[PDB]
Amino acid sequence: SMLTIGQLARIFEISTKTLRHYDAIGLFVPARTGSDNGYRYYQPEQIEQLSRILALRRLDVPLEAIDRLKRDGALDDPQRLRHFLQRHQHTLREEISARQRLLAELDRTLATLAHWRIRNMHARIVERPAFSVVGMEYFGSAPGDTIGQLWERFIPREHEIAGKHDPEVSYGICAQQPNGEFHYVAGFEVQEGWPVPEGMVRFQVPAQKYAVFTHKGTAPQIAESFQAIYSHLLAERGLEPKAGVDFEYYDQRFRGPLDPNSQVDLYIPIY
Amino acid sequence: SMLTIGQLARIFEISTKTLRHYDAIGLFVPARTGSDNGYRYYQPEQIEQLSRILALRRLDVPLEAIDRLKRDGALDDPQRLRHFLQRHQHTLREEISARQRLLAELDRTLATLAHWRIRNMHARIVERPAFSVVGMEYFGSAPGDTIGQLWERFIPREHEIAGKHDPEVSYGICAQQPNGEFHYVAGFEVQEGWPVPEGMVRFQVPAQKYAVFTHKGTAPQIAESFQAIYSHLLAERGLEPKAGVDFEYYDQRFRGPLDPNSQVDLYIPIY
Ligand SMILES: Nc1nc2c(ncn2[C@@H]2O[C@@H]3COP(=O)(O)O[C@H]4[C@@H](O)[C@H](n5cnc6c(=O)[nH]c(N)nc65)O[C@@H]4COP(=O)(O)O[C@H]3[C@H]2O)c(=O)[nH]1
Ligand SMILES: Nc1nc2c(ncn2[C@@H]2O[C@@H]3COP(=O)(O)O[C@H]4[C@@H](O)[C@H](n5cnc6c(=O)[nH]c(N)nc65)O[C@@H]4COP(=O)(O)O[C@H]3[C@H]2O)c(=O)[nH]1
Ligand SMILES: Nc1nc2c(ncn2[C@@H]2O[C@@H]3COP(=O)(O)O[C@H]4[C@@H](O)[C@H](n5cnc6c(=O)[nH]c(N)nc65)O[C@@H]4COP(=O)(O)O[C@H]3[C@H]2O)c(=O)[nH]1
Ligand SMILES: Nc1nc2c(ncn2[C@@H]2O[C@@H]3COP(=O)(O)O[C@H]4[C@@H](O)[C@H](n5cnc6c(=O)[nH]c(N)nc65)O[C@@H]4COP(=O)(O)O[C@H]3[C@H]2O)c(=O)[nH]1
Repeated sequence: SMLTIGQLARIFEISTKTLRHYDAIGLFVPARTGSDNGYRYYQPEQIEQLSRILALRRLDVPLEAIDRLKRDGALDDPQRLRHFLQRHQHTLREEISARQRLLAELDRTLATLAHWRIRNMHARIVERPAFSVVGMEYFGSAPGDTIGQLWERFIPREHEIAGKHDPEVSYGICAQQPNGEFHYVAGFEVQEGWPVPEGMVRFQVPAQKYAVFTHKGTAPQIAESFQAIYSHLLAERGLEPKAGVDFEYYDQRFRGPLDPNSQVDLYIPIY
Repeated sequence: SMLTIGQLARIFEISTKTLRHYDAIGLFVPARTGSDNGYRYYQPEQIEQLSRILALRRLDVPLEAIDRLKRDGALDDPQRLRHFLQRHQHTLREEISARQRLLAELDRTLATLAHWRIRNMHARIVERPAFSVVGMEYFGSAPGDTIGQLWERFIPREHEIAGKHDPEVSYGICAQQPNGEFHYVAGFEVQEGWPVPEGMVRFQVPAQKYAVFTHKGTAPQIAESFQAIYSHLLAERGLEPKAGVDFEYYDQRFRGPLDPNSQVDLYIPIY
C-alpha cells in the first residue's frame, strides 16, 4: 500500500523529478528509500500533504515560500496555513481592485481622445459630378447602424456585381426624402448598361459640392462624427449643409468596421 | 441648418418613431413644426441634448426616469445630472459586488460537492482476463494531464485502427515499470493479428482482479478520484492495491473530457 514516486506523480500529474526536487530540499520527503533499488517510497497518508504543497503552487506561491511554511510549522497547521491564504487572497483582491481603478482612469482618458480626434477632423471642399451606384438599398427610418448589419447582409452578395468601375472603393449612401425618412444604399460605382443582381438596385448620386471629413476610427463611431459635423464643425467654417445625398467613402484606408485603424471619408453636401 | 427628424434619427441611429414619441411626451420637443407639411424640425443645438437623453437610455435608465429629470430641471444641469449618474454608478458597483460575494459562496459549495461525490464512489470487484490494446503510447513520468494532450493527439489518428473489437469503448492504460516511471497508453481493444498503424503500439493488459470506481465528472477531476482511491477508499473497504496495470474505461457514458456529465470507470488492480 506504499506508493512509488511514479504512482504518486501519476495521480498528481506531476513529474518524478519534482518529487526528487522536493526530497532534496526536505520539503516533501518519502517515508523511506528502497533498500535494494534506492527508490523512494511514500505512504498513502502523505497524499493529502503533497496535495496541499501542490495546491499552493497552483496559486503561484513560490517554492521557497512553501519551504518556509514547512520549516516554521505553518504548512502543517490548518489555522496558520489558512491565515497565510487569506493574506494572499487579500493581496489578490487588492491588485485586482487597483487595476480596476486604472481601467476607469483609462476609460476616462479614451473619451478625452475622442474630443481631440474630432477637433482634428478638417473639412476639404470638393465638387463631384453625378455617378451611378449598384448595391443593396434599404428604404426607411430604422434604428441602429443596422447598417453595420446591412453591410454584413451585403458583403456575401457583393461578388455578384458586374461592371464595377473601381472595385477598390465602395459607398455608404444616404439620401433624404421630403417625406422625412432616409434612403440608405450600400454599393459600388458601376457604369450604366450593366445588369443589376437580383434584389439589388441602381442609385444615381447627383452632381454636388461637398465638405469632406476624414473619420479616423471605428464604424460605430461614424455616428459621433456626423453629430459633430452637424452640431458645429460646418458652422465653425461658415459652411451650410444642403439637402441632398451624403455618403460614406470606403477605399484602401478602410479595414473593417470594428478596426480602430480604419479611415472613412464622409461626403457632406453643402451650399 | 435646421435638421429634419430624418437626419437627426440617422446621425443617432434611431428611428423617427422614437423622436415622435419623445415629442408627444414633451421629453425632446423639436424647435418647430413644418407649416406646409406638418413635419418636425430641430436646431443643431438640440443634438448634444438628444445625445444625453440617448446616453441615459444606453444605461437602461428608463424613459420615465429621464422624463422626471427633464421635468425637475436636473437633466439640463451638468451637476445634478452628474449626481444622478454617480448614484446609478454606485448601485451598479454594489450589484456587481453582491454577485461576487455569491460566486465565492458558490465556489465554496461546489467544493463541498466534491467530497460528497467521492463519498458515494463505491468499489465493485471484478476479475478480467488478459486483453490486447492498440493505440498511442507514451513512455515516461510526465507532468500535466498532457494525457489530456495525448488523447487529443490520438483522436485524429483513431480512424486508422483496423480490427477494433468494440469501437464503442476505449482505454486509458497506465502500467508501472520497476524503474518507477509509468507507461501510459490510449487505445482500443483489437484482436491479435491485425496490423498496427504507424507510430502506434500494441499493449497487452494482463489478467487481473480489480476494484472498479465510477468517476462521475470531468476528466481533469480524474486525478482527484485516483487520489481518494489511494489515500483511503481502498483501505476503508479492506482492499489492498496490487502492482500492475490500471486503466480508465470509456464507453457510452463518456461525453468528453470537459463535460461535467461524463462517467469513466477506473480499474484498479488489487490483491
Ligand atoms: N524492490 C523494492 N520494492 C519496494 C520497496 N518498497 C516498496 N516497494 C514496492 O511497493 C510495493 C508495496 O510496498 P509495501 O507498501 O512495503 O508493501 C509490501 C510489503 O509490505 C511486503 N513485502 C514484499 N516484499 C518485501 C520485502 O522484501 N521486505 C519487506 N520487509 N516487505 C515486503 O509486501 C507488500 C507488497 O509488495 P510487492 O507486491 O512486492 O510490491 C511492493 C514493491 O513493488 C523496496 O524497498 N524494494
Ligand atoms: N517578516 C518578514 N520577513 C521577510 C520579508 N521578506 C523577506 N524577509 C526576510 O528576508 C529573508 C529572505 O527573503 P527573500 O530573499 O525574499 O527569500 C525568501 C522568500 O523568497 C521566500 N518566502 C518566504 N516566505 C514567503 C512569502 O510569504 N511569500 C513569498 N512570496 N515568498 C516567501 O523564502 C525565502 C526565505 O525566507 P526566510 O527564510 O523566511 O527569510 C526571509 C525573511 O527572514 C517579509 O515580507 N516579512
Ligand atoms: N417644406 C418645409 N421644409 C422645411 C421647413 N422647415 C425646414 N425645412 C427643411 O429644412 C431645410 C433647412 O431649413 P432652415 O434651417 O429653416 O433653412 C432654410 C430657410 O432658412 C430658408 N428657406 C427656404 N424656404 C423658406 C420658407 O418658405 N420660409 C422661410 N422662412 N425660410 C425658408 O432656406 C433654408 C434652406 O431651405 P431648403 O434648402 O429648402 O431646405 C430646408 C427645408 O427642406 C418647413 O417648414 N417646410
Ligand atoms: N424620493 C423618491 N420618490 C419616489 C421613489 N419611487 C417612487 N417615488 C414617488 O412615487 C412616484 C411614482 O413612482 P413610480 O410609480 O415608480 O414611477 C416613477 C418611476 O417609474 C420612473 N422614475 C422616475 N425617477 C426615477 C429614477 O430616478 N430611477 C428610476 N429607476 N425610475 C424613475 O418614473 C416615475 C417618476 O414619477 P415621479 O414624478 O418621480 O413620482 C414618483 C415619486 O414621487 C424613490 O425612490 N424616491
